[PDB]
Amino acid sequence: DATDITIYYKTGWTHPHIHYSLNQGAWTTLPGVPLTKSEYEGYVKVTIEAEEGSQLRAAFNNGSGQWDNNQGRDYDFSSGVHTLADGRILSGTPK
Ligand SMILES: OC[C@H]1O[C@H](O[C@H]2[C@H](O)[C@@H](O)[C@@H](O[C@H]3[C@H](O)[C@@H](O)[C@@H](O[C@H]4[C@H](O)[C@@H](O)[C@@H](O)O[C@@H]4CO)O[C@@H]3CO)O[C@@H]2CO)[C@H](O)[C@@H](O)[C@@H]1O
Ligand SMILES: OC[C@H]1O[C@H](O[C@H]2[C@H](O)[C@@H](O)[C@@H](O[C@H]3[C@H](O)[C@@H](O)[C@@H](O[C@H]4[C@H](O)[C@@H](O)[C@@H](O)O[C@@H]4CO)O[C@@H]3CO)O[C@@H]2CO)[C@H](O)[C@@H](O)[C@@H]1O
Ligand SMILES: OC[C@H]1O[C@H](O[C@H]2[C@H](O)[C@@H](O)[C@@H](O[C@H]3[C@H](O)[C@@H](O)[C@@H](O)O[C@@H]3CO)O[C@@H]2CO)[C@H](O)[C@@H](O)[C@@H]1O
Repeated sequence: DATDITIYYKTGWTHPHIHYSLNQGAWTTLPGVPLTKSEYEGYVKVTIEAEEGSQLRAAFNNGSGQWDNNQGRDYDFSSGVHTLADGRILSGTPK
């Protein structure tokens, strides 16, 4: 069973960050943790260390105060691998 929370994110932002609360804990210090270039063009990625059965709530930003926050609701990610593209989350890698 999956542990870490791994996220692929479709963006053209050069300095994308993920700001998050893991398992309802503290929010990261703004602007959060950078995502890194992925193996897929147009996607960056990050793996957030977590235990089995974890979930985090997240808002993305461009490292200079522009946001992607799911209509103000934030995005929910669970343990395992998911891809966020254009506001929609699916399991696994870029389609
Ligand atoms: O590469 C082809 C495309 O390149 C350009 O798109 C870029 C944008 O310039 C970037 O700003 C960024 O897009 C941001 C977007 O600016 C931001 O609002 C946000 O959009 C989300 C939205 O929050 C969400 O609720 C849902 O509607 O999906 C949106 C994305 O569709 O997040 C974006 C991602 O960080 O990155 C895109 C490339 O991914 C150019 O403008 C496009 O016309 C061109 O096709
Ligand atoms: O604490 C000792 C440090 O003092 C000096 O750093 C100062 C800067 O000179 C100030 O400008 C400011 O820095 C801001 C910065 O202006 C701002 O752009 C932002 O930078 C972020 C960025 O948004 C984010 O996307 C990511 O890239 O990280 C960047 C760095 O965090 O935020 C800065 C504050 O975090 O304040 C700092 C001190 O806090 C001196 O230059 C440093 O060498 C020294 O360590
Ligand atoms: O809700 C309106 C509120 O928005 C602004 O507050 C933001 C902070 O300025 C910002 O730092 C961030 O706070 C988080 C910290 O970064 C993190 O270290 C930690 O302590 O969790 C914080 C959130 O719980 O986000 C808040 C909320 O957007 C603005 O400054 C406020 O005046 C305003 O009331």
